[PDB]
Amino acid sequence: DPVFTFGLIADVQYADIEDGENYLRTRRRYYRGSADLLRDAVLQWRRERVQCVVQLGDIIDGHNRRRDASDRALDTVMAELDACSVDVHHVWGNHEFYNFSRPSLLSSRLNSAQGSDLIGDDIYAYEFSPAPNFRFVLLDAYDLSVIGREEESEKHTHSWRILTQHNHNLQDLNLPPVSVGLEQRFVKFNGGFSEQQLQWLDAVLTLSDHKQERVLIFSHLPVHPCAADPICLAWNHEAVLSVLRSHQSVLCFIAGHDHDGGRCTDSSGAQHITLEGVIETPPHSHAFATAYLYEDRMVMKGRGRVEDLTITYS
Ligand SMILES: [Zn+2]
Ligand SMILES: [Zn+2]
Ligand SMILES: [Zn+2]
Ligand SMILES: [Zn+2]
Repeated sequence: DPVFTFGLIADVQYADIEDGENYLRTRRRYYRGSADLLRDAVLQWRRERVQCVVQLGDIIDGHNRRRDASDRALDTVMAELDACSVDVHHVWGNHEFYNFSRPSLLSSRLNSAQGSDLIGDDIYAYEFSPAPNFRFVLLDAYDLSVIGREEESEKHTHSWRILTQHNHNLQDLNLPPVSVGLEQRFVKFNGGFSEQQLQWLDAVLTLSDHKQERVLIFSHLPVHPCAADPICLAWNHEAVLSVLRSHQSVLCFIAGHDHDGGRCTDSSGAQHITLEGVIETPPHSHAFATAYLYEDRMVMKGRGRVEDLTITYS
């Protein structure tokens, strides 16, 4: 009998445009079909009587900005999610920032923050307890970024210095500085977590340790190299791992961004899960899950491209 049950989905990236491809032309992007997959996920979550949904970001594509349709695209996906009739928690990813400024995002339906939060500090991160002995933490992986901060701000300048110290492709910072190894991550479509944000995460986890809570952490960007392609990792992913490895309360770290997905268990026992992306899923397939938190284990039931997973608690 589960303590708590929630839906999970990543990288819907809806747009009312014809199918496209990724840069390397190795994956197709099913922009319109994403809304059909989202509608079906919602139907399934309704049957399951889920208590909330967490969506891992890139809910609408940056192409919407280029066709001046950002608001109508967001309306479309919000209408599908509203049909579920439960709280939806929204992680902000790179495509959110391509479409909207932070003040716009804060005033929008994508602000699910309303535990503790960092909104007053201009960081979109928050934590709450959905059920006894469990805690959810949503992180802002574009806290340090050039795409999610205002030109001339302290944080944008800091982020630009970090990015361009590692990536000399000033003419197109979406191109990685190398083709092999972890330095690929230093691209404009990624970001990192500020010292302020990490100090807060570390504090949340210390308190969770002492309360014997199990903590689930959600981020648009993955942080463990075993769980995602290096080009998809947070800029300071190792700083995050160092925090997680310090705390037995960490149950799992769940991310989107790498549409291929990935998963692994850290040497600490913490599970990293990178959800397969809806946008690169064809209509004959699927990509979403429902997670069940029991007193002794978490079971994730995946559909289509997402495989099931069970985490037995330490
Ligand atoms: Zn994406
Ligand atoms: Zn820094
Ligand atoms: Zn550096
Ligand atoms: Zn992304």
